[PDB]
Amino acid sequence: PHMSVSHLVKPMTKPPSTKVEIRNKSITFPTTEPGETSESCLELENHGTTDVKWHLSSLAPPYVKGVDESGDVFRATYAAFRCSPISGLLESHGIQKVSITFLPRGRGDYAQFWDVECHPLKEPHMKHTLRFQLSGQSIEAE
Ligand SMILES: [Cl-]
Repeated sequence: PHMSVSHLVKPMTKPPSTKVEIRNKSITFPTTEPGETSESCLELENHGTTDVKWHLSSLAPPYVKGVDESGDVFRATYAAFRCSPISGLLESHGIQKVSITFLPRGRGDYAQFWDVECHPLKEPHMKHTLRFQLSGQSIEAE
């Protein structure tokens, strides 16, 4: 019987280029009328000491269920969600609000995956990715 002298291997460390945070990876808009808009926001926060270049992009078009009685999920042919701004430079210790709108065109339950891509301005190779998801349903008022 003896004390262990072993350790878990640790081949990688998270560098300072990963110090950019979003607080919620999911927003669910309230139930929104077709053709009306609903509004929410997320924030990017740069906890590092460098200026960070960032850009948001959707990973695929919105996917929508409950459009008809088929039991199929469809892809929307339009941008049901919009983010503003979609790119920028975020200074050290800065917080950027991203305003997000949901503008359905018809009954359905909508969602979409997005990511934020960022890196320190001076080190474009030191990339960091943040996933978020958007969702909301559209029901007509009776
Ligand atoms: Cl997807």
